[PDB]
Amino acid sequence: NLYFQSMEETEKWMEEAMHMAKEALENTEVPVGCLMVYNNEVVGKGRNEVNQTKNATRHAEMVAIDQVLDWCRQSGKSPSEVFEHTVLYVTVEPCIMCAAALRLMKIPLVVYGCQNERFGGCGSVLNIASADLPNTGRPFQCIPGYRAEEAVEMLKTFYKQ
Amino acid sequence: ENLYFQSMEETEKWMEEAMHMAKEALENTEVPVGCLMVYNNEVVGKGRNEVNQTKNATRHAEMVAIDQVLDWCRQSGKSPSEVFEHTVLYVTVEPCIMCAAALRLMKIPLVVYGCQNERFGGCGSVLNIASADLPNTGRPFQCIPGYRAEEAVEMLKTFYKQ
Ligand SMILES: [Zn+2]
Ligand SMILES: [Zn+2]
Repeated sequence: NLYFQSMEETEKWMEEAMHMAKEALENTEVPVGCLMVYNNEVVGKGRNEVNQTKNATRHAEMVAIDQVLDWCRQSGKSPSEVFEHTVLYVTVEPCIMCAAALRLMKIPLVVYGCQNERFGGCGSVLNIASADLPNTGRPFQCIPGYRAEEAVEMLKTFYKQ
Repeated sequence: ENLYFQSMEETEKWMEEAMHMAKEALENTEVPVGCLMVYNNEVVGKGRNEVNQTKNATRHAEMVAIDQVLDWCRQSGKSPSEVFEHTVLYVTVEPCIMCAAALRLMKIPLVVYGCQNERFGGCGSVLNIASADLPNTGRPFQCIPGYRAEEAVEMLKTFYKQ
């Protein structure tokens, strides 16, 4: 019997992701913060660590997935069991790489802020999220736009440097 | 600063090794994809699919290899951008949309691959991320498909009967 996050709890999670975006901005990373909630527990967090780590794959979303995998390791739960019922709260539309990754992990729902004009994979440049692809992952659902103005303002100021 | 370029025979050599790795993947109940990454005439990363062993849907052969190259960098003192930007990837199956997006972001300049990826190919089959006009996200890269495609598709086909 799993627990479903209400609207106010969502706004609350997206608030915490924004604070993480602010932290990333200040560490000279792309301002992207994200959270993964399962059964009313925060099961993965992540900021962009591309500059720190010097590894271009390490977007907020990827850092999160590892934390959740670590979570499963320690709870004894299986990843399929967990990811299939997990909600992602991210500051920016997941890019094509992350969107293709989230399909493969089968996260059903993603709540994001602003559009990813450069490389966004939920409609901006491609819609991998809804792609009719039979034998690869599952499609997922998006609720875009939550505090987009702020998110995009961070993104913009970051792209000057 | 004088970097070494792998020849045709040397490419054929690395693809044979990627083929053996794909065999090992098959026999471990993994999607049969093996790959190598070569920098300045050195094997700087290897990888097979580990999705089942690891139970993480993103650990495609290419992602295993990238982690290994990053590990090689740590120990060689060389920077990731200086290495990946001159690394050739040798793979059994066309990189998927996820991996192709990654390879753009890592800025690997050349992928040599085997058979097509009909379900999730990102070099032309389903989408062509490799050659996409995307100004401020990674670099586009080049592909040499088809090296021993027949055997590569034969392995994949045999694998999809489970
Ligand atoms: Zn991303
Ligand atoms: Zn792949």
